[PDB]
Amino acid sequence: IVPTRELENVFLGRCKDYEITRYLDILPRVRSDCSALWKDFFKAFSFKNPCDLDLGSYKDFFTSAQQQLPKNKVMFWSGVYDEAHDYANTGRKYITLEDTLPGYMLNSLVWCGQRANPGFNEKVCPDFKTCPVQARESFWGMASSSYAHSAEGEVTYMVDGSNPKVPAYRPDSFFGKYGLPNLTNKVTRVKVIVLHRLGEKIIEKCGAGSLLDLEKLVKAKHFAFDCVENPRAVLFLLCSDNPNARECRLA
Amino acid sequence: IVPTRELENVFLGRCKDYEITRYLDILPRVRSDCSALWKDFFKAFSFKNPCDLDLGSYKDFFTSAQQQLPKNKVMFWSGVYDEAHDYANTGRKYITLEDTLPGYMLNSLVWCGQRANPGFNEKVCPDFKTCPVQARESFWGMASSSYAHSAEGEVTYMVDGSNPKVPAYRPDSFFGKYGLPNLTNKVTRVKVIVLHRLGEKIIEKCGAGSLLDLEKLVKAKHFAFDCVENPRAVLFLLCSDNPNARECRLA
Ligand SMILES: NC(=O)c1ccc[n+]([C@@H]2O[C@H](COP(=O)([O-])OP(=O)(O)OC[C@H]3O[C@@H](n4cnc5c(N)ncnc54)[C@H](O)[C@@H]3O)[C@@H](O)[C@H]2O)c1
Repeated sequence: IVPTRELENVFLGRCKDYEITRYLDILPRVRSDCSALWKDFFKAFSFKNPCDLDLGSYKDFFTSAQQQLPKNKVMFWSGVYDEAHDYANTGRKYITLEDTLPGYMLNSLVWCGQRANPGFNEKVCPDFKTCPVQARESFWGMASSSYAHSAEGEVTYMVDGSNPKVPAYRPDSFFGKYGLPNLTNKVTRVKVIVLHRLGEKIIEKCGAGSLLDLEKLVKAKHFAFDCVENPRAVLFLLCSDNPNARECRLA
Repeated sequence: IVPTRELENVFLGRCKDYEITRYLDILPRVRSDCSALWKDFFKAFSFKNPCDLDLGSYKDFFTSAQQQLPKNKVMFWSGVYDEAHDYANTGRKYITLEDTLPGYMLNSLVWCGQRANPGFNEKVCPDFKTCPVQARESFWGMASSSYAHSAEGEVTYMVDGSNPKVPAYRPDSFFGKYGLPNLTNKVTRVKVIVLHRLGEKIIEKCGAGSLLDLEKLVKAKHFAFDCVENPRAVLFLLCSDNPNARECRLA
């Protein structure tokens, strides 16, 4: 894959933008300045082969970068990037990882280490399905752990209930592996929202299949659990993009 | 009013973020680099009293910053910021001024010139109600004109149809003064979307009142014209935030 151009300039430009202007009434500022944060991010992978990473690599960066998160507002998602972010509505209804400082700075970017100066590969990065599991998941897995550990009160999890190749919930997704196990006693409830894509076969249902496995897990942690398929608020967002869909007919 | 801190760093940070990562398949890049744009911008207002700006002050800045705009996707909005940006969908369905480079860079920011070094005031700015209209409007007014001038094909205009105190179309709004007067013959049609807020009394309707004045003005510019109230796709977006409103009942 093609690495992000001007990585340091982009990281630093997003960081300063976020610091001064973004999520001011939703998330707290971090103590560390943008240059300290860059130093922690870069040392996680620089001057190393591109797959020489593990879950501990970005430890200092995520420590510096972590924010206290709004109680009852944390959301996770798997398989539903646009619908989850459209619904969270840039922190107004829920926070996603990608609205927090480390998530916002690195969202959509591509980078990797190399041993030779300048310590990072400006030409090519591995498909990363290519590196071993602990390396491929080093950055977003630590991102997910740290974010989960900071969640408080009700947490929401949006999943795709219409994908015949990928269960709504799986033990090895970033949420499965780094989210749920890292929810603490500050969390009171996991609220699942199952998306049923308009015009598509329903594959997964609350109370059955992988959602029942998730339910059992949630309860084993002593959180409450609820699950809803296409709640009206989410259904109308879907309809907005597909207003003639059968599901959208009004009275 | 307190000005944005670290204005230069914010502007440049936003400009680098946008250049490398934002609207990449939706809007073109600008030839000027971020440093050159900052110089143009700073030059427009600095070492002048804030009440001495006019519609020419940022002319050179907008000249450098102006992107060619995708045919048929240009949208104007009045009194409906959140609804218009949610519907426009960060450039995917429509472009707004706030998705373009200069609008993105200065959106929400607050700044002012001053006569002493360093030529701008980093700590306090005058409420703009104290200055002449042409100075209050010098930046966003030139922004809207430049943006209007670049529009081609069908343009869309989203208006509030449910304010008893503020007509859907006013000659003295930004669209009235800087948007419509500045549409060229590359524009073929103005399409009006009238927003009726859920649970509010309907004030304005297509073909009547200020909307008929606007219809007549558009036609006298030889643009085609159409007008809709709460088109399904827009209504569904409203409904997502108020699913239990009467207007949102499903079949
Ligand atoms: N913003 C990001 O780039 C990003 C990346 C990973 C994880 N996360 C966080 O963790 C959760 C999403 O991750 P998840 O695994 O639960 O859901 P998911 O399966 O939707 O994965 C999210 C990202 O990981 C990649 N991915 C997913 N399946 C893949 C596959 N089998 N092969 C190769 N790449 C694949 C995709 O690029 C996708 O953008 C969210 O809460 C999110 O905040 C975010």
